[PDB]
Amino acid sequence: IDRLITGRLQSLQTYVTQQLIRAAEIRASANLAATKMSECVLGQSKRVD
Amino acid sequence: DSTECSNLLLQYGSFCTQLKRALTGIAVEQDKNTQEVFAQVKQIYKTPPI
Amino acid sequence: KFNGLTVLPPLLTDEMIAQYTSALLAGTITSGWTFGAGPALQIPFPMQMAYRFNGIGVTQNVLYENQKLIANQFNSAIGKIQDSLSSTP
Amino acid sequence: SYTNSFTRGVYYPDKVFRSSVLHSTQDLFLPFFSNVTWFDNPVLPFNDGVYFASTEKSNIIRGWIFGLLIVVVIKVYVSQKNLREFVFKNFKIYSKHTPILPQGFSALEPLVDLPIGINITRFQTLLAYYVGYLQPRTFLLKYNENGTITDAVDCALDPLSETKCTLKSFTVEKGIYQTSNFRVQPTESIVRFPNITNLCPFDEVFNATRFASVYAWNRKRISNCVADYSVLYNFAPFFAFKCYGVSPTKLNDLCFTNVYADSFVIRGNEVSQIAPGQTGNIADYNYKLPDDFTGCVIAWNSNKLDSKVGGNYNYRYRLFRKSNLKPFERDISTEIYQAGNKPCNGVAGVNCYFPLQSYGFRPTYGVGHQPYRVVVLSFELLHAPATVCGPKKSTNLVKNKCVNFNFNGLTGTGVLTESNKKFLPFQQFGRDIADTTDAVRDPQTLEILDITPCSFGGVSVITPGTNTSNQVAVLYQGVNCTEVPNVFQTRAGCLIGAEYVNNSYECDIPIGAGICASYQQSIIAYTMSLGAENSVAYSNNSIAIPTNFTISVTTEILPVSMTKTSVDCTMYICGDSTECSNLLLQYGSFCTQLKRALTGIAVEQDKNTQEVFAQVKQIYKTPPIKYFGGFNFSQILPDPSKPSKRSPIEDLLFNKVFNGLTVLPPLLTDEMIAQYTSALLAGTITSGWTFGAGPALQIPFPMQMAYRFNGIGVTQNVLYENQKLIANQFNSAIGKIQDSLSSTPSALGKLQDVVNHNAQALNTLVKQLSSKFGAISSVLNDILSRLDPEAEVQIDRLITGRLQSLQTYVTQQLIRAAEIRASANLAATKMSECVLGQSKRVDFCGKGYHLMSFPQSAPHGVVFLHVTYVPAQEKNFTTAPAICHDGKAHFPREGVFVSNGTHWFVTQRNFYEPQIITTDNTFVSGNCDVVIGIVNNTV
Amino acid sequence: GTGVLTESNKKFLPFQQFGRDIADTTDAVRDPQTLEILDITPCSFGGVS
Amino acid sequence: YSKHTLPQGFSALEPLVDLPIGINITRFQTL
Ligand SMILES: *[C@@H]1O[C@H](CO)[C@@H](O)[C@H](O)[C@H]1NC(C)=O
Repeated sequence: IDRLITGRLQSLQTYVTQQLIRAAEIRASANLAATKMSECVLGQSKRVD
Repeated sequence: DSTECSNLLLQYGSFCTQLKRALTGIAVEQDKNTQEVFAQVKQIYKTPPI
Repeated sequence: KFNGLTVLPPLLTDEMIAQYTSALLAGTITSGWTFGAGPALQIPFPMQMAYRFNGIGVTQNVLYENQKLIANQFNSAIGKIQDSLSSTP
Repeated sequence: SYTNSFTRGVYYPDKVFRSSVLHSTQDLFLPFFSNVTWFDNPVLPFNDGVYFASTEKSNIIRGWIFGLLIVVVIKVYVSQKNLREFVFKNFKIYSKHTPILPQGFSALEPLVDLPIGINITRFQTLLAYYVGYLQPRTFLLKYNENGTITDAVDCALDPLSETKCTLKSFTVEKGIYQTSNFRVQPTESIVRFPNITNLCPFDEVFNATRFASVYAWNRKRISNCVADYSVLYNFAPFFAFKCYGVSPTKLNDLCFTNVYADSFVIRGNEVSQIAPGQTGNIADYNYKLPDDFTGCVIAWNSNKLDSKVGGNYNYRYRLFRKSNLKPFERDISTEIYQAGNKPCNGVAGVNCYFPLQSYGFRPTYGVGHQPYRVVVLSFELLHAPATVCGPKKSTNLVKNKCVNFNFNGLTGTGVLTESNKKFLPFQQFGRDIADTTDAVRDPQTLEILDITPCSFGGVSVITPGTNTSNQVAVLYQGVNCTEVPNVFQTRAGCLIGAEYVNNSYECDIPIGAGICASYQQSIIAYTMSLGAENSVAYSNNSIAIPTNFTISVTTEILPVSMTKTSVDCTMYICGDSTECSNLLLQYGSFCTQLKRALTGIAVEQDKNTQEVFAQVKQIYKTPPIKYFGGFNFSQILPDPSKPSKRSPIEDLLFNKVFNGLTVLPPLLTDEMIAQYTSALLAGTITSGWTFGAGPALQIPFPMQMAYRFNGIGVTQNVLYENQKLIANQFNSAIGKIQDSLSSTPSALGKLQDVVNHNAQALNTLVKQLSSKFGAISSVLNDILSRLDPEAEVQIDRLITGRLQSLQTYVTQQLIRAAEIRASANLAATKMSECVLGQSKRVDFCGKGYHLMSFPQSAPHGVVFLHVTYVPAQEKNFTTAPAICHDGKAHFPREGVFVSNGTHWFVTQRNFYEPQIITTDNTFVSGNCDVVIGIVNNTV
Repeated sequence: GTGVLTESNKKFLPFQQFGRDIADTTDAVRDPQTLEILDITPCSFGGVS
Repeated sequence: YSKHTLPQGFSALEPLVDLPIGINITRFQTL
């Protein structure tokens, strides 16, 4: 039974670790959409591209 | 569906709590992420009838 | 649903996420840059645009003098967006 | 009678002196607020432990008799207003005596402990007395400085009590917490097997008009058939029924590949001979069973059915055989036997004999000589799949209720329900994507029934705050309200304890799916309000221009660094043990890589700190006389008496925020981080944008602003014309920030979060040391002491678990450092584009039009005070895009045409400064006809 | 254990033989002969650069 | 397994019968 638990606990840790890395990519895009909402939607940007 | 497995699992202890706190933080951020993108408005404005 | 795996619902409903976009879209049409830096102050939309041309180096004479053409090129451009997406790239 | 025990029955759990700590112990304790019989001395039970107590004034109760006797002796071993409380667990005798069941907390000191060595189940008091029963519970216990258990919380008594144990505190802040999980429990157990009988033909062998004679004992092979052995057992009149191979009741559930039913008729005396390893005439020459034979032998009298008055002479037995017969072997030969020489032919004689002499059967013959037909079932197993496998009776299917279900070999627990799926005739079970059984066909009725998971989910407790109230509301996430055992249903789940209110407000504790909760004397739930509606007066010709404004100081806290930690993996994984260190070296690479990753995190923390603060080149200083146009920076500039140059706002921010494991100090001291801030502040005050772009030039502060006004589209005249109003609006705004950050919100939440996250991670790391990981014990010394080669394997188990604990820590710190690098990267961009220049990025450096910003050093980050210009006091006017004079459009070089009803004026956009229209402010470009909205005026 | 024994200001209750800090590490022992609390502190360890 | 319908078509064969012979067979013949 312990062997199954060690594998299952590792699989949950790999999922949680991967979701934290994926959450950081979405946090960066949410942060750019928040900057784009303020400087494109709420004002005209002079930044290029 | 196994009480026998559950008794053995408690020996690790911190593993289940750490996973739930980590997943709970991801969940709260997902809500903060959508309130920074779209709650940039203090009041709900409406377009005119014509 | 699953072996312990649940999907917790988003706090902001798709209708609430869609009235935020509508207010963001009506403060912009009615006032302009104004609703983000203080109380939202009204200006006619052809006028908000004349200020946005003045702010990219072109001058105000160009929008009033080409208002219908800029408005029609603008309307036609908005139409293709749905068609390109519906056709699907 | 019955009484309620109020927080009574707590005892010191062990002899450890723990000081000023809240420690959670899982042990047998009296459930808080339980039932306590009251008194009179009947004998009572001792199921586990008893909280006997005896309120008394005259010492009338003098002993407890347990079966041990205590009266002063404790024999079984002999030893040396009232409220005598005595917990007993088997036989520790924790006890306390207090002068006054009363409502108070009195932990029981373990005054007496005894090595009795016996089992006690009952007891009596030798003579008010109250008896309560101890039950396994988890309790969080609060020790004071003197090591005494002042207070405790039971984690099953209430939803709040579980929340307090989860947070390991006696105080809970307002919010939704996931205390535990909810599971519906199976109501019953259903076993089902196929309806088809597949009846074996035992009927045609056990009873038939005629039976086989012993010499040709008949054998019938029985297979591919279910059989009910108990049908033979129920009558129970058999002379024998002895089952040598296995128990008679046990036969039905067993599976055997083939059962061989051999039937013969033998006289009563010889029924005993047909047994494994039995020797006699009919068990030697004819049918013989081996020592290893497995089967059940059944026999019954038959004087009427078989015997006849004339004399039945049609059964015949083998009385002379030359050679003994091997087990389960039959010989049908009539070959004359003849022990002896003189060749006897096929014709019998002096020693030659028919080897098949005759049984004579008659009715008058006494029991033991009358015919007793017998069967010798011989169940057997072969490597091929067994067929002869009797089925269980089965139980009626229960539908729509969670049940434990076993069908044709498939075991699962679920709610059985009707299914519209049509399985192909061969198909039995159905399986969804992810390989889970999701359908089944009942073996007896051949109909498709779905299998659905029993309700399960999360229990989250909505608390207004222990300080505000002890009332709580519970959300069962993803459960229909019908299955939970006022009550409301949301897409989040079923909410109990909160009543829905139609009126809408701002969110307090988010519940989910659009619905929030709060505390009114009660707890109300509602649809969150995104905000108050505000239709703008959109129109073809109408403008709004701001006639006055506000100077607003706003505060943003951005983290810039995290704690530099260093771990000695040998001290953490092993620690003062020579043998463990050798085993750790076997992997070798892990320790250096863990140390290298942690060194990289630490060096980055210094770069993160010096990319934000070290933006100035020389240490700028402020002038002796601080008159800056009336602007008062005393709140921002350094004060010498304070804990360094720490300013008064910096002083408030600073006040408001092992074993293997170290902390390395930051290279830049808090005093240097304050000197860097002072130089960044000193140049901005007496130079402006200049210090960042080259040599730091000088302009007076009233003249640095008026050039920060020009950036936001406001003419210079506004600051020079209205200097003192702006200076006081600025001084008051700076004054409120000390008060607003003073305690109004969790301002320094972002910086305190970083301290909290790091501490919780180190605490998990130290606690993970306690986990066994499946070895005999966590302590290395004990594993080494208990075992001799055997110990090395168990130590290896701990090293693997502890290395995984350290590996998880470094991986999490690398992910945490990435967020601090991103915060340090934005903090560095805010220093350059705000402190060292004025940003035109919208809502980058303050909400409003940026005028300036000031850096303040908080403990592990920076706080920026962003001065911004907010327009105010709007008035509405009429706007025409161009004013037509002399047939020429006259748009204005900078300004918006506006009208006070009759007169027409050009105005600055963000301030109402009306001016008459003349060619200097107006540019002519075109003809009157093309423009739409042109008005007629003189310029 | 290996450690440094020092005089203690802690007042152990009469039945309490040992003391533990947060993290459950023995921090104090009441000496058996004189019934007086003697603290335990680990000997010096640190990084060398 | 068997089916009744060489054509270029796909027809999976349902399990007609399973026999508990328990003996190895390495040769086939037809009548
Ligand atoms: C024969 O045996 C079967 C099984 O015990 C029993 O049910 C049945 O009644 C018997 N029939 C006769 C004719 O003895």
